[PDB]
Amino acid sequence: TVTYTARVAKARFGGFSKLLLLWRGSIYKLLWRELLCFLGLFMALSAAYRFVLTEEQKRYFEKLVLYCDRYASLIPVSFVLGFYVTLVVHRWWNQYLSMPLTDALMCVVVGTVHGHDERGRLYRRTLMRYAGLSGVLILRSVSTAVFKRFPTIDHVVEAGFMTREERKKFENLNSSYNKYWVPCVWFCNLAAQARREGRIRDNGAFKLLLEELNVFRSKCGMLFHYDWISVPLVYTQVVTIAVYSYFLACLIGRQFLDPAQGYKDHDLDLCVPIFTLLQFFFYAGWLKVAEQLINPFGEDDDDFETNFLIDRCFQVSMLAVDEMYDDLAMLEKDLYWDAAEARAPYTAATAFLMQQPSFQGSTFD
Amino acid sequence: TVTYTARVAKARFGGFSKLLLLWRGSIYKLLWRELLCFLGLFMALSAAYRFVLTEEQKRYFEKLVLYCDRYASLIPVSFVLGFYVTLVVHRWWNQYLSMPLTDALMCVVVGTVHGHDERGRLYRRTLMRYAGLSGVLILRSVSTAVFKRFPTIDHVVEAGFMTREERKKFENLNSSYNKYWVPCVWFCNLAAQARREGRIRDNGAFKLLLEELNVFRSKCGMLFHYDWISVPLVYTQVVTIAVYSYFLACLIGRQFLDPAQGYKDHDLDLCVPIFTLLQFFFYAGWLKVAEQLINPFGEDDDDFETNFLIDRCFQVSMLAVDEMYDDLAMLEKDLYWDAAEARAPYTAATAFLMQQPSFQGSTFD
Amino acid sequence: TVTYTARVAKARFGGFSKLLLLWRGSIYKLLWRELLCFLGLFMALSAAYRFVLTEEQKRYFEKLVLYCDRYASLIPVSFVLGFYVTLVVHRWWNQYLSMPLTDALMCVVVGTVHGHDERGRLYRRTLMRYAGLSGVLILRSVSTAVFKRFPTIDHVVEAGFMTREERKKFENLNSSYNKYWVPCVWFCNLAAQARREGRIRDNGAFKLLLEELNVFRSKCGMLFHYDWISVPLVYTQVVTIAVYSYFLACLIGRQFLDPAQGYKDHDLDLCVPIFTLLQFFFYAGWLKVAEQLINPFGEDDDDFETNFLIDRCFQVSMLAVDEMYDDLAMLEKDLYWDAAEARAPYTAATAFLMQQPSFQGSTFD
Amino acid sequence: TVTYTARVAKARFGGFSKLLLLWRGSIYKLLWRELLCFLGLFMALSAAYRFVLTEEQKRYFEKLVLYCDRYASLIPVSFVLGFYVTLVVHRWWNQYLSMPLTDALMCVVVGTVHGHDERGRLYRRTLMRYAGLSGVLILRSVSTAVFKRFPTIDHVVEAGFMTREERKKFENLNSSYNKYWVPCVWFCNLAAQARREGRIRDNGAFKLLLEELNVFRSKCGMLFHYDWISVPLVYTQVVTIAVYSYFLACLIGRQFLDPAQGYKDHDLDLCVPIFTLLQFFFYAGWLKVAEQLINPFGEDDDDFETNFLIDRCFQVSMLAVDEMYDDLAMLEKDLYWDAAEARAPYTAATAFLMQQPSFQGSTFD
Amino acid sequence: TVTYTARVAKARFGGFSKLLLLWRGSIYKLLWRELLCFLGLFMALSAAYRFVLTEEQKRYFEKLVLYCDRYASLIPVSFVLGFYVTLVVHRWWNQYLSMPLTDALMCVVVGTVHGHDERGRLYRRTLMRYAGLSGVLILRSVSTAVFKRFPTIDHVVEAGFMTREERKKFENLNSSYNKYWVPCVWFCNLAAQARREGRIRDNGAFKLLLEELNVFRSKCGMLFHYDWISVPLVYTQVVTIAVYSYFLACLIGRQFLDPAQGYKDHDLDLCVPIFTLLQFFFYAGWLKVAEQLINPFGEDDDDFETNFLIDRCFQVSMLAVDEMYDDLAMLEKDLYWDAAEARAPYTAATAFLMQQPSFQGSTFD
Ligand SMILES: [Cl-]
Repeated sequence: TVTYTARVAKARFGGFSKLLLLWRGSIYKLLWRELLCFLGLFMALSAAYRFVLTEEQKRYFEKLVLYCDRYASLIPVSFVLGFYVTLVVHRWWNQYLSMPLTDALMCVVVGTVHGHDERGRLYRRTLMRYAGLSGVLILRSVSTAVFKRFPTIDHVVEAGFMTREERKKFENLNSSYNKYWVPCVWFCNLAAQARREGRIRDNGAFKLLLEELNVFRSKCGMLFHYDWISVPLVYTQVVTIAVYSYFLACLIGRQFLDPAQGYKDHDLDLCVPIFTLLQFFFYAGWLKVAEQLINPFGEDDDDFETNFLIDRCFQVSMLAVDEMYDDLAMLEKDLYWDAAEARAPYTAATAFLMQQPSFQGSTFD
Repeated sequence: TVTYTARVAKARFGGFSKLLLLWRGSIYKLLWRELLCFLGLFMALSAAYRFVLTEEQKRYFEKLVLYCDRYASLIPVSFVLGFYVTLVVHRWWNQYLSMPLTDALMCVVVGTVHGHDERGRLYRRTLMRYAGLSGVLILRSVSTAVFKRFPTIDHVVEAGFMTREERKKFENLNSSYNKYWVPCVWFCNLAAQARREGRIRDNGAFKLLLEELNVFRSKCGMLFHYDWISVPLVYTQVVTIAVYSYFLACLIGRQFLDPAQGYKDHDLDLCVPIFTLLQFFFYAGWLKVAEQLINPFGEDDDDFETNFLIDRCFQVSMLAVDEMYDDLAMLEKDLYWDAAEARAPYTAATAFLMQQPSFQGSTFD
Repeated sequence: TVTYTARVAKARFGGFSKLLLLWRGSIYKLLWRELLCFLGLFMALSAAYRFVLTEEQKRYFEKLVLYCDRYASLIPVSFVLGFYVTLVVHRWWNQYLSMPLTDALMCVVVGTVHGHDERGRLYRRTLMRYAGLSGVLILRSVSTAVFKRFPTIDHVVEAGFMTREERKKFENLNSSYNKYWVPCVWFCNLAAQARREGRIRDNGAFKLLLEELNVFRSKCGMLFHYDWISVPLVYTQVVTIAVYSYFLACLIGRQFLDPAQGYKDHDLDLCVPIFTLLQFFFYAGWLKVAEQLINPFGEDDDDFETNFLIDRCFQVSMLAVDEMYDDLAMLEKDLYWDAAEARAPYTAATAFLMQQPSFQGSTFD
Repeated sequence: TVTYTARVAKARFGGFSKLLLLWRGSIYKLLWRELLCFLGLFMALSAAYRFVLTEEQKRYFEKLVLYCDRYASLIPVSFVLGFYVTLVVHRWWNQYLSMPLTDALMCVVVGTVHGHDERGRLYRRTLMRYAGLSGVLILRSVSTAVFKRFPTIDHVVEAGFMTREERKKFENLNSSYNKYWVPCVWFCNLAAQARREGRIRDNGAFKLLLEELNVFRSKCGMLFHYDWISVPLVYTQVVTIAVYSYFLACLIGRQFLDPAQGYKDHDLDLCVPIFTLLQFFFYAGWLKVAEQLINPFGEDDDDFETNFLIDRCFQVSMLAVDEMYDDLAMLEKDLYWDAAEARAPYTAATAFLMQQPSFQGSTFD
Repeated sequence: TVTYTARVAKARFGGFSKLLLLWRGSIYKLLWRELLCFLGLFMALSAAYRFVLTEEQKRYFEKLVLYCDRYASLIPVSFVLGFYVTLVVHRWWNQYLSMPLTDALMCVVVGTVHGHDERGRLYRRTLMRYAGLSGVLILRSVSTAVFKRFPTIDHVVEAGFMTREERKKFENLNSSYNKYWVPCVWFCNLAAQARREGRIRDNGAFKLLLEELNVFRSKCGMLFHYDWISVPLVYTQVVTIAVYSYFLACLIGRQFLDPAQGYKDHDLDLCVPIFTLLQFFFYAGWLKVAEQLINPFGEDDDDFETNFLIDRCFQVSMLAVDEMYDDLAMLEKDLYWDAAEARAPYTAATAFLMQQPSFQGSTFD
């Protein structure tokens, strides 16, 4: 993920123009190889028209250039690109929200599974580790970044996500399908055991764990839906054909013709097609937005940081259910306990800006 | 389903252009018959203008060609196609999410229905089989792929989805409407029995089963909504009329006229309409995106694998509620039980890439 | 509802072109009266220019035709139509999903209200009849198809939806507003009675009934929201003005002028405006998509089958809570009870097509 | 609200053209003042060119007219208007759904708060009155229609929404923010009291009241979100600048030039710009769709009937929880109690239309 | 936030034109520096063509101007801007709804945590303060307005959001990730303590607190998702390149050429490009809509008032759970207790407008 949120906090004079100076996660990185190949074909096709062609063939070349320039219909592609890109951005934001996060699970686990003894801590840690084990097992199937970190199940055991004994019970399961769902069934059996043993003091507390685990498992099942069912291949090929056929019309249709011929609209030579190379940055770059977001789980710079999230989830969920289990500060009276209004102060950079009138509704003038 | 997710994990130089080399699930498979019929009508209409017509009729043919070329309004159709296609892709992704999956049901069933004896395993397996029976019964009504596998109810009994005794109770039900809902009522009676017999130890556990069964049944009821109510026929006919009337204007409006006539914009012969056949790949291919997704339950290559899902659901749901019922590994201390931070390692292909600074928020520079 | 789902299960050579041969629920049925009035005004305006006008008035008529042809701006309307139509299709699919269905209610009622005696069957049937009574009472207010079947409340009593005694309690309620909500309050009093009498054995079972009844009532309340608040009238008048003002520009701007005048672009006579009548099928037909879906509850062929749904709901909900109450087949061992994998067979038309490799994720090459 | 739902139930020959005859809630009411000002500036600018200008100044005026006619780019604005209008219609439909309705609350209150005595009726009525008090207090802040009915809190006490004693407790609350949330806290204290006193017989019944009250309060909190955060002002000013700068190009760019000058495209005089005034109805009317829906809570004809809803909610919620508390008709056997199929009849206008085949799925030919 | 909701309550003659007179939160504030730089480059490029260039170089300059005017393709950018802006407005409205609000939490806390003694008030106030502590801790990471008010954790302790003892337990937590989640774990331990001590009298009351806390925490977790994952940088650079390359074509392509040259479309001088500067207000202003909403948490005038919300939330949540705990007015009979219809009156400005017929449905003529 390339975060530039702090760069556009204000809307100043260099608002969005300053981000064109950025290289990491940018369009120039994604386009410069196709950009030199587009210009290299243009300069070769121009240099042929200046030296190697004859006077008969040049007049034939001139009529071909005016033919292709008519079929450079840039208007239509700007709809197929926009609808398709919006479809790709919609699946990409929804792939991010289906990332297996255990924050909802850990707040239930610390509040409902009980016990300061060695069995109380083991119930809670194993419950959070089973959630995180499924999260590794769904991310190693959809993320090549996660998969290069856990290429085998032995790596998952080495990482401590699975124990050697659990792997014996894992690999002796007879199923030909992906078994990321297996620690979720292990989760429901550990929660059913602790309810029977009274570590879960309540039946409603037990229902909450199974409610929030299925939310977790449906997020893992949603990442399998996106990985299996991509944007349909025909709609990807239809969008790519229209963009690349528009730049075949520009490769011929924008060639600089001989001024001594007196052609309409064709009498000026820039020797470099500046506005065609800028239109190339537009349309090939607009399509490269979809090529970058269609598989957001790789190793490139703007991709999701799945491995960092896995570390953040295992660290926080152990910390919350072991070190933070029933470790509260003593109940003290707050600083506005005996106050009419509870009003926290402002700093000197925020006092002189926030004397504004409080909104009460639009009918109170 | 044609999965090409692994082909676009990186955004390299051959980003989307490599998918134009793909044949299975592609646009060339969907279009090549209409493409040769479009070119065959163009070559016949051109060859008439070169040999069989007279000099009087050719001048009449020339004015007809410039007439039709004015009415080739490609701009407008690129809106009717985009809005209609987005409408078809929206119904198609939502048809996929309404697929009857039993993963939420099996995690509740293994955690709440109890008993290692022969009656405990029968309660749980019959509960998951009733869910899967409705799933076969809704998919044989909407999927010709599923229906060719289960053409009769005898096939469903042969497949073991229904028992002979249940079919007696099934076929003696007096109803003229589709009875896919029937094992869901059978489900609520089996769950009410096991709550009365104490296999379901809790009232909140009983409510969770009925909560998650109605989620399952509403997904089956959603697949009946899409099968009954398609994209409206008038809006399908309006989109198809505009695309096919645009290519009647191209069939005449793009004919290669006699250069010795000196017509404006009509003096060059390619003998094959290259940019009109590429525009045909655009607009007939953009419409063929909607024709492929309007009924995603058939046997074609990019359709949903409904039969594979039925096998995956019956196998996993038996495995989870029979072999995995109360079969836990022993509670062991984890590898980070006595660690301050729980930090799993990286492989050598992921260590040198993930030394990046951790995000703390955009206000912490 | 005109269902053509089975016609487009494959994407073959006659993909969408075969639906242009369809008459019921089609665009030709919705347009042919306006189409002959458009052509009849064109043929009258042409025949005036050929016989009744003089040579002075024809030259004045010619300049008016080139004036209107400039203002035939077909591009802009293709946005106002697409956004407005998408807005109408969005409300129309959401009007369908708010149809009062009792499937969620009947699965709770058979699982929670108990008793094989005469009082047990009466509790359950009256609970499902009160849900269906509200459903008739909301559909007779929004559907002229349902209203022509139940023009009075006497018809609802005759249909058995309301008893004569309930109508006494119904019509003596002092309220000036629509009372479709009244059997929902009758529902919550019947469920509160059976919980007090112990027919509902559980407090969590009681909460589930009131949870799923408010879902039902909110769907009935959603159909009152759409019936009261249509697409806003100004946005309907703005879209209709733009389409009809475009075809006033075509009625004059596409007239066939005298070839002996030598006008640019105006020298060819087809005597029938083929591409203008096809553009009329486009734009008047695209607007007729919205006119057909703006009130989907009538009697026309593509409208929702509300009356059929009412019969389907009353039949299934009586069958589920009376004949299917606690009528289970005996718990038998299934055909894969002693199997490692539970694998149902394929037919001969599905065996040779589904030997495909199972998807495990996109990172497992 | 101007309801025209009954006018478009069929799609007949005068489908949408009949709504152009409508005046109340229409575009002609919203535009006719700006329309005469547009035409009055056009007729003044034309009459200057015919009489007061000289022959030198007219030739200067002619070149200015052809300059502005080039910059009348109607295409681009039709995107800024469509996206912005769709954004305004999306917020407007969601402002309607956040209207404080008590139907979900009253069905829970009649089913869970108990008691036929004077204290039982007071618990239930005060619970529904506290919900309705917040609904008045949120609507008087966002609706000038509601605010002109309740300009002070004394008016709310006079209306009986608040008692004099509650207003003492209301106005002695020390808070500078809008206190519409205050009867919702009063609600949770009344429900907690009746659970302690046993009027609420169940803990699950108590949780349902607090569940459905927060749904009610979040709808009131959503109406404060829309009232505070409108469509952003810069995006409103960008859309308005583009529409009004297009009609400055039409005010000059469509002037009728002297025919004796022989200008291209400028030789015909209609003395009234018919197609420019129709384009004005298009673009100023399309923008007036957003100006009418951006604040839907006023007193104009197509605005929401908030005051009528407040009366409908207070009347129905008293009727349901006082007159309809435990007032059921006796449990009778229904008319299809001893029937195999329960089939209600059709009237003569619905019998001959609904002999259609029942849908069983698209795979059953 | 610049609220102009009260200015557009009616749709009068100065409907949206009056908002072009507004300065605070407007487009003129966001654009006037780029607008003078665009005009300053235009006036310098014009003044070079009038004085410093020679007659040879001016003829070369003239052909460059007609070259760039062809590539001023304003149509295509109006799609890339609309789709991208709609994407930015969609994330911006969803960033607002994820603001940490404690209204749902405080209604549960006052209804479920019990006790008038000093320990009862401390349980409730500390529960609402822990929710508000996370809300400060998530807003200081994403809002530079909130962060300038709380630059350190000492400021949070000084503000009374954290106690000195809690900060000891806060800063000794071993985690490298942002710890805004920490008082949510503190919340679940305080609620689990009060359930064990019987201040929470019910198990269902305990489940409701943990249900509504995870809703609160997921809103805080959603604000971290938007802050980390912005609009992708390539799609921001593609939109900015297209807008700025269009105005490089206008900077040259709209220059006023010498009239004595007789160029087509280039013979008129306004000495100020009025319609190009208005198109600049359109396209640079349409892009400045996205630059203002892409980071809505700053200090600019139309940004969200996060600091005001923090004060509003801490004040209301203390008031509701301390001063308003079990402080009800006595149960009185209401003003319509003995009335058939409960009908509140109208004022004189609302009586003469609301005699309209009550809607009963669209089928009741
Ligand atoms: Cl619950």
